[PDB]
Amino acid sequence: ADAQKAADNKKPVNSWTCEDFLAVDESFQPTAVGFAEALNNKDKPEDAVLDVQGIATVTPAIVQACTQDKQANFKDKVKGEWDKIKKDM
Amino acid sequence: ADAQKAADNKKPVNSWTCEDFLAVDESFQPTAVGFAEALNNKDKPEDAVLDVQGIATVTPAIVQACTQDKQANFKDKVKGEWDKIKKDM
Repeated sequence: ADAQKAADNKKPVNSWTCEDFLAVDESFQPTAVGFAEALNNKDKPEDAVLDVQGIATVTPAIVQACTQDKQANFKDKVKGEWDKIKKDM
Repeated sequence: ADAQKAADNKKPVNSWTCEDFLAVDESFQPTAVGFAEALNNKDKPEDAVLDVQGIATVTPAIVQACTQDKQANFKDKVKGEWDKIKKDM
């Protein structure tokens, strides 16, 4: 859809900085991390059962972390926050 | 994530019911439509920028509709509200 963020397909989740994560409401920021990872772990929704606890644990990570660095690169924020959650051990 | 929706015989969004759409929090209710209709329109997130305005339009439809008809299959209910949104015109 076009009446959001900037435009349909012009600043996508593999082409723009973390400032574009703060354009989205709290209602759909968990969906913003959702789409970038959902499409990364299956091609079609025949294997979609949702990843609720993952999304709900990771929501307060990218939400803050994209305000910590608006100029941070695409996808590296979801990777870096998942690393802070698991890989930090 | 381990603490959520562990599968039995594979019961994805194409089998999963609206009664359990009420069990996930309001913060992540749009994430479920963002894991069905998100995948089916493409393959990968390389061109995605979220369907935010579409998801925000379609959320209050499915949120009420999953209480109206708890026993519906979720993939049929997202189609049902998309029809009532678009096809009704």
